[PDB]
Amino acid sequence: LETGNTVADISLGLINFLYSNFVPGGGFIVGLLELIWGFIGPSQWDIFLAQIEQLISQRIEEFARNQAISRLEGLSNLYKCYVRAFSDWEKDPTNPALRECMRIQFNDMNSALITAIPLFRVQNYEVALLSVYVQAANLHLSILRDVSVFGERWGYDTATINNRYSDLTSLIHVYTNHCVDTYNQGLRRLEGRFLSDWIVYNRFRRQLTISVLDIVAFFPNYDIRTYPIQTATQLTREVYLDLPFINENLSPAAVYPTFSAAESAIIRSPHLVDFLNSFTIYTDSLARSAYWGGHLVNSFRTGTTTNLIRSPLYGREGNTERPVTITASPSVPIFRTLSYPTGLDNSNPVAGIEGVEFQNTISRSIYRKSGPIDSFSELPPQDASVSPAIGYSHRLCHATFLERISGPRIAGTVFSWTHRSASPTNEVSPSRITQIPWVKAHTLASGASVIKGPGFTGGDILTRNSMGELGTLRVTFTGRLPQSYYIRFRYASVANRSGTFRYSQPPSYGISFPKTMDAGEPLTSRSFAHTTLFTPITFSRAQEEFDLYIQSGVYIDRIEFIPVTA
Repeated sequence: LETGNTVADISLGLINFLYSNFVPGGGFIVGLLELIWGFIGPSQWDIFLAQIEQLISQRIEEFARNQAISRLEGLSNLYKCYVRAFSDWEKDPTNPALRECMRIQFNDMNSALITAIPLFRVQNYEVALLSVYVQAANLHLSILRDVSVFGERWGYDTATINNRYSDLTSLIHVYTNHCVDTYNQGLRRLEGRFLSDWIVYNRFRRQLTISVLDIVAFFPNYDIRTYPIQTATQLTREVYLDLPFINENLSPAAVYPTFSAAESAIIRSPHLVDFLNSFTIYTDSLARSAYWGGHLVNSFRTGTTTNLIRSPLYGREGNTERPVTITASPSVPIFRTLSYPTGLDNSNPVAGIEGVEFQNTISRSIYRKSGPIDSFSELPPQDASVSPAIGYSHRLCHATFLERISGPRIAGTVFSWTHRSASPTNEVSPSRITQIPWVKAHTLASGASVIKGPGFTGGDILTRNSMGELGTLRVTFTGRLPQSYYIRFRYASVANRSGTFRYSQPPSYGISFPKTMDAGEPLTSRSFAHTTLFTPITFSRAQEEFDLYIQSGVYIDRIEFIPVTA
């Protein structure tokens, strides 16, 4: 019985927790132990390394490799002691002896992490180590936040607490930049000329978006000065499954599409987040082999279910069987596909999909027949202790199509998914600092473009080549009205720039974007900063519509709502 991606399983369980429980205290301290550091043994760390080693065709040098694994086992034992010292100290916090135990454990944990981290980026093996690096970096930022919140009650003096907060602040950027830089270099190494190369490249991007980049996106939340109450990051990136090939050694290379052809056909260029409303699937055939030969997609954007965007036609509109319609909705998403690729018979003349079962949270719909290629394998549910309809991690977003009519015939349907944290409603609650990426807007103003994100924000970003509007973003305030919030923007800027913030009522507000970078340098962790509107706004309608006008040279990542009280 096939196992599925155990690293994806562990990662998405961790992501679920980071989204739902990112708030200081023993619950978070025990959560990391229960989900990672008291759960993963050397057996499983081996798989972490090997999953990347197989993708890049490079085994970590053996001494460095066993050094990493035993170092991770060392951190597990230390973190067990740390959690134990915290549970103890929590019950009798004034006890000077318990306070000394925690100060000892923290000092031990921090030192072990300071020395272990470089062993997770050993020269020439940084990519293969990257998913264990991100786990150690995460643990490090978490205990540095721990001391920033509790260190005084543990008995640390003011200077060392300030020193650790300065460490947290610098290392958010250092760890972020290392993960993104290493990820980009791993991707570059997998660029090649042919479709066979694209398959590996596309798998790498999926597997490391989930096991590394998705965790990096939460790193800024560990800054308690910036996020003094609970906050949740939305992962808005699209992740893609595989082309419907069984044998992925596509030979000879000359008879198959190029790398650029596949990338350009399969990966949607940057856009506002959308959600599946329906597929219309057209069945075609070659002699007696029937397959998914083309389709339309109908999508809606966040908060606005009634304005559907119809895709251009993918593939051909065959008539071998009547068109089939597959539907989803905001609260009835499709969370699982079971695909039957034609290549399950080595003799079929088309590379494509003979059938798919779609499972939604209520019922099922089958295009032609069910198959064994299971979305749960690469995108497992974020909670396995509960039914799949309750515990899924991703919702079916879109489907693209690599078409080759001549040569070996290709009907390359590929499914794309959005993570559960990117809800189809931008909800703002007075008990959270709410983060809303601007790609969750529902209109894109003319002259505004969605551009590819750097890698650490969790999704794509907005900019303009000349001053003007981004587009309207819809919000629903939950709970008893009225509510008052400070507005804050995460942005990057090549110069001192400004903008204007509007909602559907007449008071508008100027926003400033002090320079964060130089024109022409790449976006890196420190290129993004926060800017705050210090006049709070009070809202009294549940549904609200926001606009942002910006000058050029500004990149917008997200808007944030900081409750004035509660």
